[PDB]
Amino acid sequence: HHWGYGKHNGPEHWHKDFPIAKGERQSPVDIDTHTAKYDPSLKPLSVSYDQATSLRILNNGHAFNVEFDDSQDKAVLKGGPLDGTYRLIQFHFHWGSLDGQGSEHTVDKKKYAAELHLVHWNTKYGDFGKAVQQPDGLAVLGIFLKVGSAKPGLQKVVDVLDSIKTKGKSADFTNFDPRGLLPESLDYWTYPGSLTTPPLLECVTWIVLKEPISVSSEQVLKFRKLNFNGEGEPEELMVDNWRPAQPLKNRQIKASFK
Ligand SMILES: NS(=O)(=O)NCc1csc2ccccc12
Ligand SMILES: [Zn+2]
Repeated sequence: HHWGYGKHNGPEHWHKDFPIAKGERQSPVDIDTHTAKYDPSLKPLSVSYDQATSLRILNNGHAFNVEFDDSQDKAVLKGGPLDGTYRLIQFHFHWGSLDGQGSEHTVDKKKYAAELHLVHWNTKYGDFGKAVQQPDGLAVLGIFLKVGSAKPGLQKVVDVLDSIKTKGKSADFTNFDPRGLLPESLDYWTYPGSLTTPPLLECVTWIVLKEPISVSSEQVLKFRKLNFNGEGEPEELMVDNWRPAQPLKNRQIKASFK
């Protein structure tokens, strides 16, 4: 009986095994655009994914992860609210059963069809495991997805999902360039938060881009063909794998733009 997104093991149940679920800096949160304040101390955001090396894609029973080789200083995120260099380790998405829902963060309560999370760990900590024991160990770049025109840079991901339909399946996935998933603008909101899935560790500096990327209905429909279950088990479509907005508590969301 482990965590998931169903009625009996979903978000409202996680606190039992992970008490920090009711913590002081949980994610995601609703981004009240009028309450967010422009911050002049933020440095320009720098996303350097030119040397990124993807290795494989995996269905972990919650979402699918595109993992990268982070043994060297390649794909890195720095600047903005970040001090130092954060290295890309993997990315995944959260999506809904319908286009009207799916994202984790919301903007003035508006839910997008999906949300992309590019996960990075602070290199000052040596590795991902050590980073998640720190208050500033991680940086997650979140990007909203809306349904409209297709996103060319996403098709390669969409086309390999058939090979990892069920929990536990993985497939080689080299030479994928994550630059093809970024919107034109890097304007963003930032705040201190947590991982949105158990263990819900509060080690994240969130950077959520204001501009969403457009993906086609056909592309997101394929996300919804994935399974939460493993091979040979009853089919439970992988949809609505998002956690709802959590209490902002003692936090301020800062904007990189005016
Ligand atoms: N949705 S999320 O990125 O906030 N958390 C998802 C996640 C990324 S790396 C990692 C490692 C262990 C458990 C969960 C996770
Ligand atoms: Zn996520």
